[PDB]
Amino acid sequence: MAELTPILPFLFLGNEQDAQDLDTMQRLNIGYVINVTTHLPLYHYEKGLFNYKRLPATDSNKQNLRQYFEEAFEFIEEAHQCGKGLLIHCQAGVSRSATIVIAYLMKHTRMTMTDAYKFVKGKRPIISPNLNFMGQLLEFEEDLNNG
Repeated sequence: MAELTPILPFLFLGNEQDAQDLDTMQRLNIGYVINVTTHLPLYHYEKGLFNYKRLPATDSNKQNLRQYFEEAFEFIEEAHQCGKGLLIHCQAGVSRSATIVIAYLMKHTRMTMTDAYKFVKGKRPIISPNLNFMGQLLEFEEDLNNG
């Protein structure tokens, strides 16, 4: 039931239902979609209305998400740089996609992991990245701090 979450004016975090909301996506000037699942379709792909990126990840305790961080940020920045918005989602918008957004905030808005997490959780109370992903965020925080 959770509603689509505006994170930044050009970045929205949501779930599978939001990714199917064509009218809302266009109203929000979204021109890019990141689907963080291996199995969901890229909804509305055949319309050629958006640029898509799939990060084929599972929500398992062994899934490496860090490997997709750079690609996701580049795509968010591409949308950002051309005045467009980006919708990132997974199934529930709870673990996979939430992790990528928190990571983006850590690198591009220089927030500590805790502040980025609280920032996203404050806007989207249902987020709860799994512990494997939390460990990856901590490792990413250390890497950012060490340049």
